[PDB]
Amino acid sequence: AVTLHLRAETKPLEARAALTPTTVKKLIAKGFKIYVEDSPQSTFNINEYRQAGAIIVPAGSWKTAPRDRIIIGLKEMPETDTFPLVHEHIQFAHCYKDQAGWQNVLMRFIKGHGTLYDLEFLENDQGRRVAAFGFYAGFAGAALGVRDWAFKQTHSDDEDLPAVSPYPNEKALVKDVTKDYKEALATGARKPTVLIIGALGRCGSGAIDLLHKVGIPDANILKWDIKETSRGGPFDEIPQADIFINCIYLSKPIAPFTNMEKLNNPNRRLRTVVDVSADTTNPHNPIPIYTVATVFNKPTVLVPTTAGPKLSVISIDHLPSLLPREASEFFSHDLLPSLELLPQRKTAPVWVRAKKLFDRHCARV
Ligand SMILES: [Cl-]
Repeated sequence: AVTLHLRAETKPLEARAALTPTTVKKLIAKGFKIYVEDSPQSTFNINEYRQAGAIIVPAGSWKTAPRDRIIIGLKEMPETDTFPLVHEHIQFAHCYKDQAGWQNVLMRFIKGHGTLYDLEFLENDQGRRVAAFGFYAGFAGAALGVRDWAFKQTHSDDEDLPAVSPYPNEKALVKDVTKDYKEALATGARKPTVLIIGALGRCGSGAIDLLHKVGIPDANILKWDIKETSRGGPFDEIPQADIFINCIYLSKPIAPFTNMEKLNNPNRRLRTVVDVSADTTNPHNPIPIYTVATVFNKPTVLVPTTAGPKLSVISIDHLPSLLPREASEFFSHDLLPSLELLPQRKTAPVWVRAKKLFDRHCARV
């Protein structure tokens, strides 16, 4: 009783998809019609979707598609786009936390009589999120953090970690990170110590999984969460570690985790910071040592220390897209039960809750 239309992503280098060929096949089995746009960015090719029974359509064709098709994507639509949104949309819209230009995003849905079901806010009957990317954010963050630390062992300070492509599968990711790590150890480098803030969550678990798989001793991983951070910063353990991975989004006017003063020290060991939570619009950033959101084509940015060894930050805001196939498979799978409830969305609590939130926020405009 439902037509879904998989929108081609346009955010630069975003390789994930909201529906995978496997989830498309499962949906067609439950009676759905599924259109899939031919996406040059997607880690999945159109042959895979055709074999799943998708009808292949051109990139950007959603914007003239019949009003009854549910348009599904992951990330935001072009900043340059300004036309009424007439469809029911399933997407991350990032317009419910007073983000810059949120009113203009909503005034497209309002003008067109469209609906937004925001992926970020889809919840079960116990208030738990139905599908989220945190594990693969941590996993990809750790992968880049280890390659950065490694690079600093094997290369001069006048070179930076090169552009990276998303890995086509986990085996590829692990092969790459492992090779760099083993080459770093072959320079005589001490095996790194890795401090994780938010170790117990999805992101933390992801980071920990990567670090084990690439052969970093677990005795070398300092696992911090609420128990430890509640003490209040700045923490000496951060500059003392080789690598620091943050999984916690915090914006309270509290003491920072570290700062430039603590980092400016010839005795600092810290080489690499991965802020998985990084958001350059954060008014009270607990890691105030960067102003840039780095990207896959330029994944690290120098921390402008005045003492100590070269320090870099990784602040990519779409880390799961470094392992787009696995990240999309797990996310789409977790989302599937709710997706299967779409025929009866006027009564299904998951979708009802989400429609009311859109209503609640449209009233705020
Ligand atoms: Cl193929």
